[PDB]
Amino acid sequence: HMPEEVHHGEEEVETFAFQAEIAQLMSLIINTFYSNKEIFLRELISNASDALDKIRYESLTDPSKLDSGKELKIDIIPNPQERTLTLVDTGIGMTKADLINNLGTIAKSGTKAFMEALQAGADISMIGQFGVGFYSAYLVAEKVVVITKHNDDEQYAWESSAGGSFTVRADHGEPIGRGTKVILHLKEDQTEYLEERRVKEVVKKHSQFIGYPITLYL
Ligand SMILES: CN(C)c1ncnc2nc[nH]c12
Repeated sequence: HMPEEVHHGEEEVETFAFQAEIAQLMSLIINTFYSNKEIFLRELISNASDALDKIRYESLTDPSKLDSGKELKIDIIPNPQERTLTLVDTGIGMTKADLINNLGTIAKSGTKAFMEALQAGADISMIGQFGVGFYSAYLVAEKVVVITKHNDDEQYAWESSAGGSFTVRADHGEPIGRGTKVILHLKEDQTEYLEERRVKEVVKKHSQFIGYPITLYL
C-alpha cells in the first residue's frame, strides 16, 4: 500500500515576479554602500505605526474588529543565534490579495519616482517620502519574511531575497491574532542591529515620538 497524492489541489507555495520598478530598487538597496543604513528601523517602525493607525480608524465604527486583539503595540526582537531582527505590530494586517499587491505590485509608482529622485540628487533616507520605505529593510537584510494576519483572511507568509521574485504561502504556524511580523535575516556585516545597545540608540534617535509603545525583547 503506497498511495500517491498526484494533485494537492491549491498550489501551496506561489512564486511571483516583482514589477521591474520594484526589483530594480531592491537591487539598488541591497547592494548600496549608503553609510546611514540605520534608517531602515525608522521606516519599519513608521509602517508599523501606520498599520496600527489603520486598525484604530477601522475600529471606531466597528469595535468588533479588535476581537482579534485589543493592544496596539510594536515589538522589536533581535535574535543573535538565527541572525534575525523581527518587528511585530498588532495593526490591520494584510489579506493574501493585499499581500501580493502591496509588496509585489502597487509599490511600482513609488519605487520608480524614488529612483528618479535619487538620480537627480535625492538620498536614500528619503525613501519613506515615496511610500516604499518597506524595501529599506534590504539595507541590512539579505532576506525578508513577512507574516501577516488580517481579520478578513487567514494567516499568510511572504518572503524574498531580492532576486526579482517573491513567494507567498498560507502560514499554519503560531497564530499572531492580527497584525504583521517583519523578519529581517541580517547581512553578515550588519549584525550590530542584534545588540540592544545599538537598537535603542536608533529608536531614541529616529522614533522617539511614535504614538505607540515599542518593546525590545532580548
Ligand atoms: C508594508 N505594508 C504594506 C504593511 N501593511 C500592513 N501592516 C504593516 N506593518 C508593517 N508593514 C505593513
